[PDB]
Amino acid sequence: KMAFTLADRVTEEMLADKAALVVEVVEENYHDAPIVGIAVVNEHGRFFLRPETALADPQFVAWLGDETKKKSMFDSKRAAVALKWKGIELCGVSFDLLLAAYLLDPAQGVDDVAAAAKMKQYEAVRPDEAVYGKGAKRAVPDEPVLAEHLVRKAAAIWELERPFLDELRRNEQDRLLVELEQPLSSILAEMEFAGVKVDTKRLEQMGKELAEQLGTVEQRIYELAGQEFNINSPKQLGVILFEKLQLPVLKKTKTGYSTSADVLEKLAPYHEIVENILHYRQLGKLQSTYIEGLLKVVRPATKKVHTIFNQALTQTGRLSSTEPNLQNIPIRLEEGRKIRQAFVPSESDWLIFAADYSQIELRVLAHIAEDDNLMEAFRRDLRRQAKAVNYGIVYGISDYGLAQNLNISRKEAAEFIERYFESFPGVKRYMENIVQEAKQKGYVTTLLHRRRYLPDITSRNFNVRSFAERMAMNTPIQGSAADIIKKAMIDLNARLKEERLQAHLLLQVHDELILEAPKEEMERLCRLVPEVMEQAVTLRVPLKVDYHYGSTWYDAK
DNA sequence: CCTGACTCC
DNA sequence: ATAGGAGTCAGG
Ligand SMILES: Nc1ccn([C@H]2C[C@H](O)[C@@H](COP(=O)(O)OP(=O)(O)OP(=O)(O)O)O2)c(=O)n1
Ligand SMILES: Nc1ccn([C@H]2C[C@H](O)[C@@H](COP(=O)(O)OP(=O)(O)OP(=O)(O)O)O2)c(=O)n1
Ligand SMILES: [Mn+2]
Repeated sequence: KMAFTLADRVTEEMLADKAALVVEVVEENYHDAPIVGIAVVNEHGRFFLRPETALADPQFVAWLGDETKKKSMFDSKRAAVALKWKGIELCGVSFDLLLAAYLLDPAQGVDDVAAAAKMKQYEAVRPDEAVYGKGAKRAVPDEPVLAEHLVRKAAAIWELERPFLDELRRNEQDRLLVELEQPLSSILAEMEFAGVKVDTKRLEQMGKELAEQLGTVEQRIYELAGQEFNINSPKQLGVILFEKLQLPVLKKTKTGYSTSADVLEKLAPYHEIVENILHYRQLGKLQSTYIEGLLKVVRPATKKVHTIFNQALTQTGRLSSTEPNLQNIPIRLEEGRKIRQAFVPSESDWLIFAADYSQIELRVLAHIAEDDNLMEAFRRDLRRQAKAVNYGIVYGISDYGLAQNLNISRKEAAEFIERYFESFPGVKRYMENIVQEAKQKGYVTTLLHRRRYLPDITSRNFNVRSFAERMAMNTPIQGSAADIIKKAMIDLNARLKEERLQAHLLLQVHDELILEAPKEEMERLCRLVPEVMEQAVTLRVPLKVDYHYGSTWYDAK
């Protein structure tokens, strides 16, 4: 039904200057993962190649690394990184079907070729899950079955390129793919493969001291409670707090009494056990996640951790970070912040450099809402609890939420919101207009033409409709800020390279960039990094970047 | 596997 | 009813 050559050796007709290429890595975490199969589709035909054969072939390897030999792929970053671990360089990726699908509509959650193919009623390819199976049942099938699947995926990519590119052009999103997301993919691949070095000696010492403190807090809690119980079970905790100790029930969820941090905080005037419990649950998360969980994913020989930045997941155009997540390392409490002392440069006499956008989404909003008062404050170039309120309000917090938030009266909360929109009447207008626009069009868009569809926005159900309306208010701002830092990464890399600096990116944290570099390059970076980030886009307001460097991530403040 | 914790932006 | 976007963990 689909002819292909199950090849024993690489031939010339496989090395054309345009091809759909499949380099199959079946493990979800592709760092140092096996490549199980290769497929090439071009004008000359369809081929399957065994990886041990192809990857040890000097012409095939040469062809992968040749930028002028153009490849169309699905999830090229997965392939590029897996190939780096195999010591092979991949260049010339001209079309990425995953990223194409993602821009057309991030809600499809497209995560295999079959799911992208569905968008264009192309069905001559199976889903990966159907071929490999699930969980403990997962496995690479017999070679002829595997070969047909990889070929069918290459065929699908080969025939789907033009239809996807055609639709992107119609949406005015083709430049967003080719000039932004695709180049970013290569940059992210570099960061992931580079990894971040960890001071395991220090992290393990922190872990030993944390275990002692946990024990102390745990016993204190039992004493206060008059009983032992599992503090980490909201159910058992609920019984202690609301049945044994008879504290007021302020909130319930579908499964029982709430013990959220917000609720516990409000119960502080009733019993001191709630403050101990909050402390215990912080310490316990530090241990389970940022000591134990982090140590489990350190590569022992190099002491490096290699995250995967998911570039086609969030509904707003942000990245996410997994296994481990390096975008949520503690910072707000000194006790947790000390985890950052364990993230260190990968070479001696190198340093960590961290730069952060000031008030990014408020500046973006000022530009898009063209609010004179707000654009004014930033032209005059004018706290953690305040920041949360600022963003709360512009993004549609209610009087109830703000009151519960600042533990103030609802009346007072409602007044505050009213005066906030008086200080910034353009913002208010922008938010009423953007909702009406979303209702009329069925989607909202960002500065660089990223899109999010909101089919729920005219629901008759109040809850459903309201959530969609708040997405209409937030997505263009959060998403526009995502566009800006992404452009900034691309320009920064180019500027680092031409100036032949050794500095390279390690992490992006939504509106921060983290690099490491030889100590000699700090003065140069102090100028180069903020300049490029600030000049990424030009808005009606200024972009402002704060920066710091130090011996460890902790000290880069 | 889901829920409800803690963590970040 | 009750700002938005994320991931990992232990418990059940
Ligand atoms: N074919 C296109 C055209 C534009 N864009 C994206 C990337 C551009 O940086 C952004 C802005 O496009 P232009 O500045 O070229 O056009 P406008 O100035 O008119 O912007 P807009 O159409 O949003 O008003 O939109 C795109 O992805 N593909
Ligand atoms: N509670 C929060 C925190 C952050 N963000 C979003 C908006 C922020 O602008 C962006 C970046 O987070 P920051 O903490 O860096 O916020 P700022 O850039 O506004 O402040 P700063 O000047 O301190 O960097 O993420 C948000 O929506 N809600
Ligand atoms: Mn910032």
